[PDB]
Formats: sequence, structure tokens, C-alpha cells
Amino acid sequence: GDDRELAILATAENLLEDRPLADISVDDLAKGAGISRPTFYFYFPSKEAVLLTLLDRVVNQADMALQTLAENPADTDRENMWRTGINVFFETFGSHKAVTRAGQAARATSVEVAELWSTFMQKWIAYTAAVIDAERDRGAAPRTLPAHELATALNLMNERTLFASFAGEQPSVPEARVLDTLVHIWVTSIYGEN
Amino acid sequence: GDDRELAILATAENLLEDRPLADISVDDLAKGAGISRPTFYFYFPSKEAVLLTLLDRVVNQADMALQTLAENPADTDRENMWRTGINVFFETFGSHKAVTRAGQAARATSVEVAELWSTFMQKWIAYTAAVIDAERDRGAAPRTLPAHELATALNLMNERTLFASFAGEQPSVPEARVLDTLVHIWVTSIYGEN
Ligand SMILES: O=C(Cc1cccs1)N1CCC(c2nc(-c3cccs3)no2)CC1
Ligand SMILES: O=C(Cc1cccs1)N1CCC(c2nc(-c3cccs3)no2)CC1
Repeated sequence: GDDRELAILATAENLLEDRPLADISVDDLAKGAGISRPTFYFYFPSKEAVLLTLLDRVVNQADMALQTLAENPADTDRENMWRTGINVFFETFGSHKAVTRAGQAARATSVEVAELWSTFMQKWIAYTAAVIDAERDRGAAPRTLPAHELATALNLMNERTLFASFAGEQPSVPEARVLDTLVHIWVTSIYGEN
Repeated sequence: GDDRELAILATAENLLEDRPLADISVDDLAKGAGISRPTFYFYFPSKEAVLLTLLDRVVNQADMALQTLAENPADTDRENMWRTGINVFFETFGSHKAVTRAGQAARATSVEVAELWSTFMQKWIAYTAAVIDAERDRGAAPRTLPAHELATALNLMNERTLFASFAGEQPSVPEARVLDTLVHIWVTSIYGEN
């Protein structure tokens, strides 16, 4: 049941490291999970549905980590505050590169994946805008751009930049430099008067 | 010849406003261009090849505009300098939304489109890094992040942010706000000490 479902998910994540979803068959997933093809269909309608579930788990893992971080007052300087927050995503997605990559590609062909991604981006944007708003209320950040618009561009930068780095795209920021790069751009853009 | 090729390209751009490339047939393109299906194949191997040519034209149009801007000394303040440069892309791609959108989607399925996009991004990144380098050499910008890494993240932000805006994605910065948004983030990140 749950163990059979978990074995399917684990197999899918494992095979995605090696090849794209299109190059993975239901037969591959069932065999890896130690089940027959018909029993696979009991747990999932398609290999696409398996990817959706994997992505859902990873996105919720990131979201929960951000919540935990948020629940702390975490006595710190402003640059470190944003660094720890960006790090949640760098580490969570960076620890699930195959799922991240496959998940992003599926946005084009799956309305469900597209909606899932959109939902969490909206959530993460709203949270960053709320923190920017709090910083401004405190007198720590200047009232420059609309906070929500600023948050949107910064989050979209992170999406494109982190994922290009993890995939080793040309061009991309080296994975070992991407955290410092994004932190600099967040801190200067949020706190910079100009 | 050239007029028949131009009519094919014009028809493709026109139909792409209404539907995705997959929903456009060779028959559709030939009919719009006032030619037969077999004569279409004289000019292009596929509808995919037509999209590549459209994208190539748009990307070169943007690149040439940037070059012209660069050839000016254009006596200005630093914020306006970057604004005029980002505007080249906002206007060029914003004037060819259908081609931009279709072109970006084709990155996933066409190595030729993927390479074309990569080539020009690399070029635009190198140019921005060179300008940042010049600014630092002049004493106008502080020596913070590696210039090329900074340029990479900023250009990737522009790619994701402009294209989400043009497509009206959820989430996206409103098209009427995206230029000011990106300019703020460029100027604060390039000139900000912190
Ligand atoms: O990187 C992202 C989100 C991403 C989107 C796509 C890839 S990564 N974020 C969103 C949330 C943002 C944030 N941190 C915080 C913090 C609160 C307390 C410490 S950090 N609030 O918002 C950090 C960076
Ligand atoms: O927006 C972009 C490139 C894009 C990439 C993807 C979408 S838009 N750029 C790249 C070049 C950058 C630049 N401007 C300049 C200028 C020289 C002189 C005036 S502006 N140098 O580099 C402006 C912004």
C-alpha cells in the first residue's frame, strides 16, 4: 500500500537521475518497485502522475522548511536572514535535482504541474512581499518599488537562476556561486535606496 | 523566392498569435503564403524550421539594437543608461510576443532553438559584464560580486521576468510595471555597496 506507493516514488526519483520521464516506462517503475504493471495502475494512472506526486512532495518540503524558519525570530543581521531563507530552496531543490528538472519540464505539458508550481510561487512571493513590508514598517528598508512586484521579480530570478545552475545550463551561475549571487541581488534590491 | 519566404514567415508569425505551433499545419502556412504545400517544402523542411527562422530574426533585431545603443556614448545618468538597454529587449521582444512565446517553448524540443537562445544569452551576458567592468574601472560601481556571475543572474532574471509578463503568467509582474521593476534591481545590484 503505502510501502508499494513509496517504492514507486523512490524508483521514479532514482530513474529520473539517469534519463527523462519519456525514456522511463511504467514497466521500469513497476519492476523497480517490485510490483506488476497492473498493480502500478492501482496506485497511479500514469508515469506523469508519479512525477506530479514527487514534485508535490519536494515543493511542500521546501514550503515547510520556510515556515519553520519563519516561526523562529532567529536573531540575525538582514543579509543573513535572506541568505538562510534562499538557502532553504537551494538545499531542498538542490537535493532533488532530478525531480526539480523533470518537474520544471512538465510545466509545459501538464496543467496539474503548471498549477502546482504557480500555486507555490504565488505563496512564496506573498511571503517575501510580507517580509519586505515588515522591513519597511520597521524603518529598515526604504519604500522604493511596490513590494509585491519586487518580490515577484526576485522569486522569478531565483526560479530561473537556481534551476539553470542545477542543470549546468549554458549560461548559468556555477552552483558553488549561486547562493552568494542571489543573496547579493536580494539584499541590494530590498535595502538599496539607489 | 524571397517574397515567398517572407510571406511564409509573416503567415507563421500571424497564426502564432492565435494558437501554438502544434495547432498550425504546413497547409495553414502554405495557404496564408499563397503557395502550395510542396512549394512550402522548397523554402522550409518543417514548421519547426519556420519558427527557428522567426526567432533568429527577432533575436538578431534585439542584438543589433543593443549594438547601436552601445555605439553611442549617449551622455546620460547610470540608471537611464541601463534603462535604455533593458528597454531594447522589452520593446523588441514585447513587439513580437507570439514569436517570443513559441520560441521559448521550442527550447525544450529543438536543439537548434536551444543553441540559438544559449548563444545570444551568452553574448548579452558578456556585454553586460563588460559594462559592469567598465563602471568599476571608472570608480562608478563597487567591486562586489564577480561581474560575469552578477551579469548572468541579472540576464536570467530578465529572461524569466519579461517572458512571464508578456505571457500574462500567474505569477508575473504587470507588463506596465516590468521595466521599472527590472531597472531598479539592476541599478541597486550593480551600484549597491550593500
Ligand atoms: O528562493 C525563494 C523561492 C524560490 C522560488 C523558486 C526557486 S527558489 N525564496 C522565497 C521565500 C524567501 C523568504 N525568506 C523569508 C524569510 C523569513 C525569515 C527568514 S527568511 N521570507 O521570504 C526566500 C527566498
Ligand atoms: O535585458 C537584457 C537581455 C535579456 C535577456 C533575456 C531577456 S532580455 N539586457 C542585456 C544587455 C544589457 C546591457 N545594456 C548595455 C548598455 C550599453 C549601453 C547602454 S545600455 N549593456 O548591456 C541590457 C539588458
